[PDB]
Amino acid sequence: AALKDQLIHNLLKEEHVPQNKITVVGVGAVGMACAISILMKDLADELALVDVMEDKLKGEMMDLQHGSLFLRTPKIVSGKDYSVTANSKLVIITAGARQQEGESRLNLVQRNVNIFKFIIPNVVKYSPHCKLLVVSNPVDILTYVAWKISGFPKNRVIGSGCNLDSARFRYLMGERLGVHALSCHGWILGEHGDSSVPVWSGMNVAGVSLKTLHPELGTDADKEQWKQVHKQVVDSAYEVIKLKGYTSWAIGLSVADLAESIMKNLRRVHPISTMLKGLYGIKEDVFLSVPCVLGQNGISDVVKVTLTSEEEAHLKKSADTLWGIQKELQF
Amino acid sequence: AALKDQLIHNLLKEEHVPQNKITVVGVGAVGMACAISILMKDLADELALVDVMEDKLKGEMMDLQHGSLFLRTPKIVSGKDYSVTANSKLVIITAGARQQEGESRLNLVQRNVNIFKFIIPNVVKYSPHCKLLVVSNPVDILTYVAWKISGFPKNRVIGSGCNLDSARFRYLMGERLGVHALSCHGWILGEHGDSSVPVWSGMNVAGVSLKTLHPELGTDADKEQWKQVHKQVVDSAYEVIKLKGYTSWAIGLSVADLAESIMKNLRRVHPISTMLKGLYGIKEDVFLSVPCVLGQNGISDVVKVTLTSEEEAHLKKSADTLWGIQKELQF
Amino acid sequence: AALKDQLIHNLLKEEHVPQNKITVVGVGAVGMACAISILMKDLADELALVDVMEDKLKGEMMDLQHGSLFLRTPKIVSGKDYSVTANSKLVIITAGARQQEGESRLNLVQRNVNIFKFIIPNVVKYSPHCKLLVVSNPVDILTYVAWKISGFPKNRVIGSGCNLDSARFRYLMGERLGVHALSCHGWILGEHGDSSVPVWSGMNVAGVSLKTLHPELGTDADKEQWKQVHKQVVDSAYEVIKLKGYTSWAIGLSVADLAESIMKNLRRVHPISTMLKGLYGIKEDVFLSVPCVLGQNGISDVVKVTLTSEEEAHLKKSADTLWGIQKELQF
Amino acid sequence: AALKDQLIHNLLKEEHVPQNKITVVGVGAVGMACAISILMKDLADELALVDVMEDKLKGEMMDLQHGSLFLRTPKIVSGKDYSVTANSKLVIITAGARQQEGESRLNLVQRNVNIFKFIIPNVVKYSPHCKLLVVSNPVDILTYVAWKISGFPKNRVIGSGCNLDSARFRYLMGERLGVHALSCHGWILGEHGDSSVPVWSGMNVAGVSLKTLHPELGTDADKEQWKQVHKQVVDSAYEVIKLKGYTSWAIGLSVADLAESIMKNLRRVHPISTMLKGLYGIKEDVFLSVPCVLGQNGISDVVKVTLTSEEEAHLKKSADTLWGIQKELQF
Repeated sequence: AALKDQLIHNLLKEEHVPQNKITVVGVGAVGMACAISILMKDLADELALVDVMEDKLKGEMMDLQHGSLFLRTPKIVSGKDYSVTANSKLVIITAGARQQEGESRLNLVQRNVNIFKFIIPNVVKYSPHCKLLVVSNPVDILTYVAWKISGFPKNRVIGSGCNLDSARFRYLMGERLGVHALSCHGWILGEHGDSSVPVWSGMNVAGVSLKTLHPELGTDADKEQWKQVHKQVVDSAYEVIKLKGYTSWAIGLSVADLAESIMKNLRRVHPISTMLKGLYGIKEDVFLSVPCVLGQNGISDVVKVTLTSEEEAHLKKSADTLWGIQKELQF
Repeated sequence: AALKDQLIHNLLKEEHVPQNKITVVGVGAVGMACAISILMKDLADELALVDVMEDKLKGEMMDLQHGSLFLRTPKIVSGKDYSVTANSKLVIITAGARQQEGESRLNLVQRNVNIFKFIIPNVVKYSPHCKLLVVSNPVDILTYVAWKISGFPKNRVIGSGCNLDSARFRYLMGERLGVHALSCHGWILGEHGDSSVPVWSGMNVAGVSLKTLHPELGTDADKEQWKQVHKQVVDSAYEVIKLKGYTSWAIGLSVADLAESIMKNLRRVHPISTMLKGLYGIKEDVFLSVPCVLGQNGISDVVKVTLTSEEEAHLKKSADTLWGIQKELQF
Repeated sequence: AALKDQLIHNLLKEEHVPQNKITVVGVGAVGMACAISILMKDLADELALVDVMEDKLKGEMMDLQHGSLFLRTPKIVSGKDYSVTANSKLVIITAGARQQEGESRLNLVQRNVNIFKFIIPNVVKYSPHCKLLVVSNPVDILTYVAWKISGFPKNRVIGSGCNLDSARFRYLMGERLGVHALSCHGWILGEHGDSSVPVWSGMNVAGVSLKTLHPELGTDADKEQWKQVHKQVVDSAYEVIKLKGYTSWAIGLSVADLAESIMKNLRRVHPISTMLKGLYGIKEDVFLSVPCVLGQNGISDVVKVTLTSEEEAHLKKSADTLWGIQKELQF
Repeated sequence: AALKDQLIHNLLKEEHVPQNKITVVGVGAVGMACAISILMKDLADELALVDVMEDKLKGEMMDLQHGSLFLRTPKIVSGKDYSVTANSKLVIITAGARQQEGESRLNLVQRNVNIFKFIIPNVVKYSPHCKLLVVSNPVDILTYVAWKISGFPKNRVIGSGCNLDSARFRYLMGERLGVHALSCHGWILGEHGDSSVPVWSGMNVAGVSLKTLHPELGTDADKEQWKQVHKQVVDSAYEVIKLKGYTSWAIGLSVADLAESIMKNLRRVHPISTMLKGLYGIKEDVFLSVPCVLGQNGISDVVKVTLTSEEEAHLKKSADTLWGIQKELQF
């Protein structure tokens, strides 16, 4: 009688346990940009979305599903119940608290802790073996928060950190020199924000050190003002937010690049945030960006970058500031 | 010497004539979804954005530019002046008023006609040889308006039409039958809107006609309610608008599918908006969706679908409705 | 004080188990076209090659490895010992004996059976959960042979069957009609070779049945001679071998498309060879091509195409011939 | 009442000039690896193949065409007559007699010059505005020969040079250090062959100079013997040929990466051979590999690498050797 049975003879029943699943938590502009970038790079065989507002969540799921003909990811699901996230290889956290006028730094972080106390145990319950990738800001502190609540080993808790900062730096270098960002090399490390560290000694094109060629590179009194290129990077989100209200596209592409290294076990090096105690002279439980080898087991190795005394002092001062906030948090 | 001159020896003075340029008009949610999809499919060597609000326009340009490292489109430009659009191969028009929750796309015509009076002459002035792809609603009427204003031959003026309607239909078919939309075949023709026509005789999997297998298909007297699948297609935009306020992702992917056929000269068949005088008993200059062969010179051929008496009458009345609106337009 | 230890601090020891591994058995021209096509479509995180000629095998492995910079498959391995194939999701069999001057079909099949008696138990020992895709000719008999030796359930033993035949048919359709093969639809079923069945009733563009428009379609006295298009398909490998010595590129692309459906769980429909007992009027353990739903567990469903008396009789005639040979084989 | 005319209504007569056409000259194993890699990267809207053997040419064309369903390059053509190559943007030269140990290098130059005296003028007749990419060996001499015969400006005549050599080097670096070749950086410059120059000062991971970390790098007294990695690179082609008879896959992927930079105007930096008179201390009309900015107008800029006195002297000795051969050629 039924059309499906007249057309199709079934040979095998339903044991659907996903094999290459990714979850995005939060369907704000950042989360949806991560989602569309992951879908157009064929990184997952199932995509799950979760957030607390049911109507926008279902509408975003339906909008993506209606494009299925043009994609190669056959299952897209969503819900406020974290059961929809079960058996994920990778869970990307973009949700957080909305900022309030006149609230202190410590109060903002604690409000995000209170949200993570609900999100993280739910994630761990349904995907006990996943990798966690935290994007929510302030990212170095909130990556620590996810690590603390989850109980996961440090190799499986990753912060997006300075990955986009470095991409922006390479684009701006490329604009100045007349070359693609792919062929400009340079690293921004440390705390994601106003105190990140541009490692001038490593900037190069085709292996030619820009500092040896132009020795005053990175000093304020440089007639070409290369120090203001780093200031442009730290101010980039501020300028884009003032023009269009928020940033989305670039972080979505940077996050999908990280997901590609994880899902395909590439062991590429990225400037991302990892638990740094015992390395680079740090003695507290803080997360900072260094060049990390990224693959299917998360962060397996760290590159030991040679830093000047000025550069080391910036990192150590960031570690002190982060721990000062973290030791006052209520878990 | 400058650092650039110490590092790089220039051998050639170049003139910037782009060879595969695409312009998106409008940086609303639809326009930006078209932009990110075209960028992630490597369809252009230069992308230009144009709209009337300068701050929002510059912010979106900067956000995309910040993702350059992850892309293979080396030049992204923008501006309110249409000189930034010069020498485009393809110009995609997405600006205009969008439907409220439960509003007919036909209720937008007077507002969007007035906007097209400014846009189309500016586009034609700076890219006299481009193809025009209209996405703004009502898309069938606005493609006619663009054709009249531009003076272009009809093969170069295309509406996105029912490409998305048919993609939605194939997705819903696949969900009912347990197969990917790629392997479900079926066509929605006519108005992109409430009077679209589902061609039941062409619906098939692996060449097996579903109507011959299940003769009740498409009638009210069908226990399985397949006629309601077309109603789901007609209601799709309304349901997503009710949940998130607008639609974006699916139309962006549908538009990128059309741009791929044009830029790569594929000569694939799509259900898109074209001038159908002389067809199905129509003697006025109305545009609506039929299956069209799409390539680098636009629409070169149309497939002549066999319709039932009921299907053809439904096309003819919808064409009369569109003409009733068109003949009263002032531009 | 090794350079690797000065540069990199190890944080994690790892016993690496790959998650999306593919093996190609046989590094002849067919096997290597499959390998390059799979590598350029980013379907696997590890590729293994196996063959009996040690030097040629190592040379092909090294040549592919030296392109790693341009790929996203981080590990390529090879060896005569099947331990290099352990934990594969998908194993593709292209090895076998070539047809001899003055030899029966029972004796050519037996020479290939003896090859499969060594290969298949080795594959099963190291990848007990894999799907098997047999490409070696005669493909329908050798897929039966692989199934019998492996002990696998029928859903995990797949023959490439008529998949390329149908792609060639769609290309030739497109050449005659002036449209891309993507927009021409048609199915070749049954036994891969001179006795395959072109299903004239399912051929269409945009859902328009060519048979209804052109009732002579599929008859000998057809002024347009469409039956000769099927004859061109069955002769194609023959014509290419006479021109260049062998065929490879098209089959490599066809096999990678099947691998994509499996690895991404797409549930697309393909005309491939499956154990057909109990369906289409067949009563014995034979494999023939029908439209099959293909995903991460292999063939889960079969489409039941409505066939004419003549069409059904062709399939029954093929099953009788195949079973007659199979019962004479020495396992 | 032909089927095509009942099915399709023509609206536009054919006048077709392709917009992104590529020609490959030579359908040996190298030429065909370039062809399949270019096809699987969607770089062209038309691909032409040309060579002197008509049967093999037609067989390779047919094999590729039969895979059209799986590709997005809609037109593939071939012939011995160079009219089939008309209006190419990029023409890739792979034909010639192959380098063989024991066969005089000076005699091979003479044999391949005469082949180019036939090929180059035929290419330029039909594509007067193309870029030339020379892959045939000896590559630095034959790029000069193509430049003299065509009369093209030097930016439009490019040799594949040391591009693959450097890719091989990065793979071998990655195997030693435990990271992907993408994250290992290093440059092989100069004359392609036994006298190429590995630039130890530019080798780095994440901007960390290996030479500063390990000052004996590249010296005979290096306990890890990294000089033997450069020897591995120069010997790689010969070792692969000894194992499987020829080399093809890696060069195909390397050539397709250069083709991507040209067709998409990327302005990425590659170590490829360019006319370097006036730079690096060279005064004669010679081509050697240096880091070159590559885009839609060929090579527009050159990076000036800081070299040691010994490295600088090696490049001069290579230039003297090349001009000694070139000074006796007649065009």
